[PDB]
Amino acid sequence: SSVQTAATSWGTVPSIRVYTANNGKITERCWDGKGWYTGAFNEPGDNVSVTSWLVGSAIHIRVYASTGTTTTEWCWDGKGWYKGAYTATN
Amino acid sequence: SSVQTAATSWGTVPSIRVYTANNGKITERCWDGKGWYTGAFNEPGDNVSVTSWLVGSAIHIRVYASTGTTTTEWCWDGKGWYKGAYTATN
Amino acid sequence: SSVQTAATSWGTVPSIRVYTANNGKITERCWDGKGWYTGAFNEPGDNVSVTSWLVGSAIHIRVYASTGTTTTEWCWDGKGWYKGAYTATN
Ligand SMILES: OC[C@@]1(O)OC[C@@H](O)[C@@H](O)[C@@H]1O
Ligand SMILES: OC[C@@]1(O)OC[C@@H](O)[C@@H](O)[C@@H]1O
Ligand SMILES: OC[C@@]1(O)OC[C@@H](O)[C@@H](O)[C@@H]1O
Ligand SMILES: OC[C@@]1(O)OC[C@@H](O)[C@@H](O)[C@@H]1O
Ligand SMILES: OC[C@@]1(O)OC[C@@H](O)[C@@H](O)[C@@H]1O
Ligand SMILES: OC[C@@]1(O)OC[C@@H](O)[C@@H](O)[C@@H]1O
Repeated sequence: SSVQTAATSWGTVPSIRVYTANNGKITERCWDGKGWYTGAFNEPGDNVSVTSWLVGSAIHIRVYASTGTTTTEWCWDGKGWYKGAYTATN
Repeated sequence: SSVQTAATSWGTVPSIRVYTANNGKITERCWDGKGWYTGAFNEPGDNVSVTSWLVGSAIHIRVYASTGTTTTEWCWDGKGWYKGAYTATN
Repeated sequence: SSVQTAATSWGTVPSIRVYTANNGKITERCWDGKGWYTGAFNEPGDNVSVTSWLVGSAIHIRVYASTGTTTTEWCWDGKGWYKGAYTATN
């Protein structure tokens, strides 16, 4: 019933994203240098991990959301979240 | 009752920090290239995530410690741990 | 009984590694730019975290696998997984 978080950051400002899995829902809080605000990420799951990388100045984020034994990858390449190709056989 | 960890690293040596949430307490183990040792971070919580970034050679660490549904951000900018501005409405 | 994951990435392609702790076993799924595939990492544990760093083009990965209150570090320096020096007194 307690929340679980994952965090990533990029740059030097920096940008920070914190993902919280809470009661089956994963949401996102954002820092771009001046105030926390709610991000666009909203996906179901009880467990979350995240990684991100820059290509030049363009950020790419991958969030691994799991429900039960099933993990779904969600992708941000600057133009909205979409489901990635990740599969596992858990 | 089992522990949960989070890890971050920086540089090429590298520096590694491993945070362990255990029985409501989060502690920190450190590697700077030659031996593990206990770090200054000590904060309550049952769940931990971490991210870090360099500005030049200066490391900045953010630890997200959660108890129940409440997440507190702890900040290291080289001069002691202090509570950050992070809020969420879980 | 639900899975828990950790993720790391490097480069710009990028390379991604996703670790899944499931029913006491931690396994690894890999992306090197074109298709997910199963990695060599197989170690016991109920909880996983990971960090990685590059030295030039050489990747180094550290996986922190925990069972109960005992955390074991596993190391990849490009030539097979081996147990690291990490200790904690949980
Ligand atoms: O500026 C906020 C935002 O656009 O940053 C990139 C991603 O984290 C998005 O989910 C998020 O809404
Ligand atoms: O462009 C999306 C994608 O190819 O990005 C890299 C990996 O995250 C893949 O699983 C994912 O489908
Ligand atoms: O050298 C150890 C240390 O100073 O490194 C930076 C932070 O991880 C601190 O909590 C820690 O005590
Ligand atoms: O200087 C501290 C601070 O501004 O650093 C960036 C973010 O971690 C903020 O939540 C935090 O208050
Ligand atoms: O190319 C896959 C692989 O060699 O990548 C480096 C490590 O993640 C290994 O466990 C893994 O088998
Ligand atoms: O070469 C292996 C090693 O020295 O790498 C750095 C740290 O991960 C240590 O715990 C580990 O034993």
